[PDB]
Amino acid sequence: TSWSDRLQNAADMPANMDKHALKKYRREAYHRVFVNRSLAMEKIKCFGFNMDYTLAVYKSPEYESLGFELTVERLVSIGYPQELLSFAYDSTFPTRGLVFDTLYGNLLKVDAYGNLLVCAHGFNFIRGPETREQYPNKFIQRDDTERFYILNTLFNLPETYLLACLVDFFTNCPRYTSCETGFKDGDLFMSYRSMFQDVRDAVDWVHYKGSLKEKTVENLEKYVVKDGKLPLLLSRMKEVGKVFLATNSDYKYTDKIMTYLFDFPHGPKPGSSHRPWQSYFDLILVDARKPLFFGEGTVLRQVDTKTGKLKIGTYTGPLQHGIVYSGGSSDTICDLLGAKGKDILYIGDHIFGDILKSKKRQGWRTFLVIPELAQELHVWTDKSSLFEELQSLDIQRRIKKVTHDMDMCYGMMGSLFRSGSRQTLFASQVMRYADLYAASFINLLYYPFSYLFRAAHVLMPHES
Amino acid sequence: TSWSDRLQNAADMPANMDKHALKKYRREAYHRVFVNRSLAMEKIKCFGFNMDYTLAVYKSPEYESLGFELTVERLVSIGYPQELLSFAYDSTFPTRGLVFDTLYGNLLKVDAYGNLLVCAHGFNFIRGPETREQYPNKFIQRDDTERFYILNTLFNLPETYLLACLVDFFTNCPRYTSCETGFKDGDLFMSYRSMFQDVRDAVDWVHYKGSLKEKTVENLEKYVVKDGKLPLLLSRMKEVGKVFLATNSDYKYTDKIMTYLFDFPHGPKPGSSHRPWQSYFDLILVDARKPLFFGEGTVLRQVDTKTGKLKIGTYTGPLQHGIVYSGGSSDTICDLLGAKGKDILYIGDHIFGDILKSKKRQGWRTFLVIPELAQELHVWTDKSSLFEELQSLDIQRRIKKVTHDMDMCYGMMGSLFRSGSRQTLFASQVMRYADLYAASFINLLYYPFSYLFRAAHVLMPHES
Ligand SMILES: Nc1ncnc2c1ncn2[C@H]1C[C@H](O)[C@@H](COP(=O)(O)OP(=O)(O)OP(=O)(O)O)O1
Ligand SMILES: Nc1ncnc2c1ncn2[C@H]1C[C@H](O)[C@@H](COP(=O)(O)OP(=O)(O)OP(=O)(O)O)O1
Ligand SMILES: Nc1nc2c(ncn2[C@H]2C[C@H](O)[C@@H](COP(=O)(O)O)O2)c(=O)[nH]1
Ligand SMILES: Nc1nc2c(ncn2[C@H]2C[C@H](O)[C@@H](COP(=O)(O)O)O2)c(=O)[nH]1
Ligand SMILES: [Mg+2]
Ligand SMILES: [Mg+2]
Repeated sequence: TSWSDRLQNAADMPANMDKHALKKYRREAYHRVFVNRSLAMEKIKCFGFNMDYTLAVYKSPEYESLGFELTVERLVSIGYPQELLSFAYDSTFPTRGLVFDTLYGNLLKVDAYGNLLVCAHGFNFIRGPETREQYPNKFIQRDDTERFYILNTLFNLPETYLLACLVDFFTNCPRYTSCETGFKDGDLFMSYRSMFQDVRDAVDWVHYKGSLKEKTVENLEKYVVKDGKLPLLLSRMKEVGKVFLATNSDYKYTDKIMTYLFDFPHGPKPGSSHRPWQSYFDLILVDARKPLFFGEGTVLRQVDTKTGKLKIGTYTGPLQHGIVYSGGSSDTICDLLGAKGKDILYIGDHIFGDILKSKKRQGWRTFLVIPELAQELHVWTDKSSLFEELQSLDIQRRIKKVTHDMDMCYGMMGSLFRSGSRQTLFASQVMRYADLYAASFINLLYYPFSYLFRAAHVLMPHES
Repeated sequence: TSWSDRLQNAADMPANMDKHALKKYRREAYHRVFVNRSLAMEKIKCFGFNMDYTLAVYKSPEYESLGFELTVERLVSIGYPQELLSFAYDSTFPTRGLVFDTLYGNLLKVDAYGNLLVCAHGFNFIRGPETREQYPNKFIQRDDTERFYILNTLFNLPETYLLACLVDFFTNCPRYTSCETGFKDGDLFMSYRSMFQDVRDAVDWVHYKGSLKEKTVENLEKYVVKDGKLPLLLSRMKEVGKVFLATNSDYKYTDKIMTYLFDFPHGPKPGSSHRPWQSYFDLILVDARKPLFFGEGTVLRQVDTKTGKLKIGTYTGPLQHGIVYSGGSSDTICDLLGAKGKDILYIGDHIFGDILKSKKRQGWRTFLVIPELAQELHVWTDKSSLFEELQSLDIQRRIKKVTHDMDMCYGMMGSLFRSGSRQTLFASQVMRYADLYAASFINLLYYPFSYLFRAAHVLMPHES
């Protein structure tokens, strides 16, 4: 049962808001908010939200699998072979945060220094001495952005698997010859770089001009987690501060999804009149273009919410009731809400585009949603004896074995957070940039108005 | 008594190499090697060294003070006012790692997120509410390299102080009007940006075309720490692996300094024949141009060691005995010594240019020398009751007060590593990029051939 089954199981539960019951619920790791740096919640004046995979968590593996099908169909329609149509999305293969190496066609799991934790070519896991042929220092240059692509988001799960499927398919299909950097089909050379670009192009097309949005919206219950407790949290937040939405999505899609997310026969709590999703927000901003949004951004536009089209021209007016913005920058939000960065708590799922960039560019407080944490915690817990076993030994053939059995419990590409005793890049970046994090933003409901999340002070080795 | 007095006090001590005496010596914090990430010393095949402030540690405050005088003299000679001649270097003012803000003329001490720990305008320490005028979020954008300059190295101590002196001088001199971004002298506007550039230009000139090198070399005992134990360490290292020198300096200067560093009436140990500094190294490389050296570098050249001039053309030959190289890249060292990055331990003092760049670009193992650690440890120790006091309270007017008295013990710009319970950027970068660090590279002498430096494994908050 997937991480989104855990999420929907907690979603079906009404909030018991008794102060005693709240403190007890957040005992459980799954309902907890984790703290990388202290944050006094009473200093927070604006709560900002992302929509996709934050407010609207798409069900797994159904959504990934829809994405994978439409990308495949798109590749087959631009000329890829019909055999692609036999692929079927497999949730047990990809882990998030993998690096595609476009030179050699390998998916890599790396730590924060670019050290190789896992290397797969197709579905062939390259170990020890064999990786040293292509990675003589067992290390990649992360600044080489033209060669290495980091697959950060849950939207990238379908392509993570599809890249391995393609490399597996071309390797084992006798119509093609394998070379170091790609495949020969007679007088045609298909490099892993141009293959990767085709997949990326196809994924982009499916979101932009394909039928992914259409398919999702015509079966929202199949694809999107809905939670009665969402309006309750938002309404509570609106009593102590301001609430905003900043999404990379367009207004028409945002309105279909948000509408559905609020579609209960009540408002914040049972018995109360239902109210439009828009009333829960002081500022709604679509077509954000994060991370560019946290730099110069783009021109501020105003949505005509009646036609779903943009009005012509740059919006020069004040924040008015019922106005929906498009584009702009993070300075728009600050100026319009009278916030400085440390007043803002921004709640997002995109480690780079939401969390890293708002923290480093603007000094916003950050809350990272990690949907898979629901499952990762259940595995971390019922395999703690294995990690604790791995911990003891470090004072060797045994270390390699335990490490592998540990990781396998998570899937073929192992845990999101570590490979044995080595932390991944993703884990590193969570700790550095996410002040808070949790399986779901909803976990904030279980903490009182002005709670002080504490992390311990950090000492250097000479200071200890 | 300065950090370089501590260093020269340990330098005057002969090595007692009895295995028992070595383990006892490295008990003491000052003779210890500190560990950020585990490193098995038996896996290290090449030890690489930087020269300036690594092998050749310049005496404090005499060297900074020579640097400050010649920079001042240079500014006065290009047209700055004669009053500059009354400045006198003051070691109690600058701390290393400060950020000059060229827009407002402030020296800032920041954490890794760009949060302001300390702000000084001239010698006026701007506190609390007053900094919020110019830094409304009490935060700087570190990616704004055109505005913010990080003063990383001990070479930058003179200009750190000189920048504050100039801002103090122009503020209080009635011939000038102070504006937000600089000084008005009638029809002349001198911005803090162009003033900063003049200082930087002057410092560059003093190293490149001025008399700093000449002055240093004609009084080496006054300016440079010499240690009988240096040839002993190098010779021990040469028995288990290869040794290299990579310096940004030119050959003529490197030869004067290195010669002096080896000038003892013995070789590695008393009684042994003295041998030239060059025999201690498998590869000598000058005019390195770090950090560009850790990317594409420059053309590999060969020094004519007889004339101290470069031979004309690119060196295409093998590593031969007695050859001295100039320029090249870090790949030169690897190819010529048959190393991969994790085989190399590079020992440097430049957090960015030596340590951060070799780690992230090449995956070298790193050892950061921090000369001031000698003093910082003595203050950390005999003021541990103050920090421990500061630690307790965190469950407020008191916190501000303790923090200030704590920092004052270090100097006006406080500790290199923290301001109260907040770590600086420099501390952050040491922990992230320096696998090992110590007050001096010599501390390695106190650890056996194949020692395993251990750091504890890191857990995420959900993993604990
Ligand atoms: N998770 C990510 N997804 C996409 N791009 C990223 C991610 N993290 C960093 N980048 C960008 C930032 C840099 O422009 C580029 C080069 O990597 P690098 O210089 O190693 O980044 P970095 O500065 O964040 O490293 P570090 O984690 O040590 O601070 O990749
Ligand atoms: N100590 C330093 N001295 C000089 N330049 C530096 C130093 N540290 C980082 N830089 C450079 C690297 C970047 O090009 C530039 C912009 O800063 P920023 O993007 O915040 O760097 P960073 O990626 O190292 O941040 P972080 O420490 O969070 O990883 O400054
Ligand atoms: N074009 C394109 N759109 C993407 C890609 N990945 C996700 N999206 C779209 C899906 C959503 O409409 C939007 C999500 O952004 P946000 O999480 O800010 O609400 O981004 C991609 O790889 N290419
Ligand atoms: N031009 C110039 N040279 C500098 C500056 N700071 C230090 N140097 C020179 C002094 C030494 O000759 C050389 C030191 O580099 P290394 O520590 O790699 O051996 O750099 C500077 O700011 N400008
Ligand atoms: Mg999102
Ligand atoms: Mg140096």
